[PDB]
Amino acid sequence: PYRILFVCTGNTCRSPMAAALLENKQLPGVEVKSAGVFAAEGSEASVHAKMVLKEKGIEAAHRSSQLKKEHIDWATHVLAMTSGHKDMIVERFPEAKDKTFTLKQFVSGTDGDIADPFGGPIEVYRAARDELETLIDRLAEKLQTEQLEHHHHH
Amino acid sequence: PYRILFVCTGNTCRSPMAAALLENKQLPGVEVKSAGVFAAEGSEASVHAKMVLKEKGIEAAHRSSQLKKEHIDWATHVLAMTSGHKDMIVERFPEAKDKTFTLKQFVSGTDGDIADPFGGPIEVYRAARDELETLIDRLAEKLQTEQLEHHHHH
Repeated sequence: PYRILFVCTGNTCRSPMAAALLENKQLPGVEVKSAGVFAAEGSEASVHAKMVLKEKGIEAAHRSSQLKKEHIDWATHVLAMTSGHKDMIVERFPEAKDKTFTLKQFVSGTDGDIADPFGGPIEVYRAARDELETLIDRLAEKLQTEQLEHHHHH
Repeated sequence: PYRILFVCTGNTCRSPMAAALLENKQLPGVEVKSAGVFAAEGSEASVHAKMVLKEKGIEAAHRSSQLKKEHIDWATHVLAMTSGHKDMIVERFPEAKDKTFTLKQFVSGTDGDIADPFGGPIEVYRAARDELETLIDRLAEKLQTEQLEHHHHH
C-alpha cells in the first residue's frame, strides 16, 4: 500500500498539481496527499494551476495544508518538488530520511528540480504541468510494476 | 516600543544568536524574540551556537519556536537572517511585507546574508556571531537614536 506525499512550499501550485495528476489515475493501492513546508491552511490551488489542470479534465477541489509530523508518519514516500525541499524536510524530520526523495530522482534515478511556476503566466504553469504529468506517468508505471511483481495470495 | 523578531529556518543557530546578542544589551523599550520558518518546538540552540555565545559571556535560555501568524502580528520588525528567509516570510505572510527586512538591509541599506554554518565547524558559527555582533550594535544605535530623537516630556 503506497501513501504518496507530494511537497512544495506553499502547497498551492506544484504539489497540488502533482497530487491531482496522480490521483486522477485512480491507481489501486495508492493514496495521495500534498502539503507545503511553509503553507497556510485551507487555501485554494492557484488559479493558473486550476486552469491547466482543467485542460486535462481535472477539477480537484484542493485545500492547502502545512506539512506536519502526521503527514510524515502517514507517507510511505515523500516526494519533494526540488532538492531544496528534500533537504528542508530531512533536516526538519530526520526520521523521514529513508523515504524522502525528489520526484525526479525517485522516478528517473537522476537528480533534478521541478521549476516553480508561481507568479508566472499560464504557459509557465502548463510547462510545469507537462513535466509533472510525464513524471507521474513514470511514477504510476513504477508503482504498478512493483505491485504486480510482488502479488501473491488469492 | 520595539518588538524585534529574528528569523531563520530551524531557529537553533543564527536567529537564536541574533536574539541572544540583542537581548544581552538590555535596551530599554526593546523586546526580542526569534522563530524559525520550519522549526521544531522546544529545541535548544545548537552546541556551537551556545559555545560561541559563551565566548562573549552569554549563556541564555533558548527554546526553538515555529514561526506563526502570532509572531508576525507581535513584531514591529521582522529581521530575517537571509534574503531567502525574507522572501519566504513575505510570500507566506504578505501582510508582513512592510516590516520584514534582512537584518543587513535594515541597518546598512545594502543587502547580505548572515554566514550559514550548515551545522558545520565552530569557526563558521564564530564568523556568523561576529557578523551579527556588528549588525546588532548598529541596530542598537539605530533604535536608541530614534527613541532619543522622539522622546518628549517627563
